[PDB]
Amino acid sequence: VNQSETPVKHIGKIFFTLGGSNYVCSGNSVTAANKSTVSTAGHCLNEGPGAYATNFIFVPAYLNGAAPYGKWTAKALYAPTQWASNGNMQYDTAFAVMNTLNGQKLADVVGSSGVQFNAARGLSYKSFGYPAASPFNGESLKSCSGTATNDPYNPQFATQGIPCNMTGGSSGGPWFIGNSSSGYQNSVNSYGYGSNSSTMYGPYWGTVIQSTYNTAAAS
Repeated sequence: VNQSETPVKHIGKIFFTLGGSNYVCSGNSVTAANKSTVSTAGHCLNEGPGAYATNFIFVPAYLNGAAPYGKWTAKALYAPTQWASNGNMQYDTAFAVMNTLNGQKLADVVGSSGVQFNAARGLSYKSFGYPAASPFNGESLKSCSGTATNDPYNPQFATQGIPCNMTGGSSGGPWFIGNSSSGYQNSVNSYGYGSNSSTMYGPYWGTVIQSTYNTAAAS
């Protein structure tokens, strides 16, 4: 089901510069030893393949321009080799590590979601994001939910899809196992077929993405 959502402390909108151009995405504060880690799509912080983003801003609980917990700047960005070197959609997930803001670590201010890797295929999910393309305008949190199924057409990426109306800008937004934003994150919004596709696909969170998380979370 597609719905409007009140802001969630740990879920945020991303504003970034990549390859010299300005874009938006969505992301999520995830549990990590550094208390500074944000999950998103690889394509939200790296050309895939190519350079990393030159500026990356995370705004937790963004609503209509408001930044109730401030604007957070990335100090480092981590994507798997398969993304950064090959642009492989199978591995379209990455993790940003944020600078402190006013002497505070992100997770201490907004909390964080637990993560899961190497889980079952075909789980049920609720996905969140800040869709920014018609009929949406990027200003507010939205969600989709459903049971994950395989990509019937391009199954070569091991991705999974759920019914969803979220558009460009929702990329990188978290997939939570179950029906709540309080759950474990286990994928991100990655792609759809066309600008207003009725299915959202997210990559399988396996060992490669886990390894990227592990390095980011300590950094």
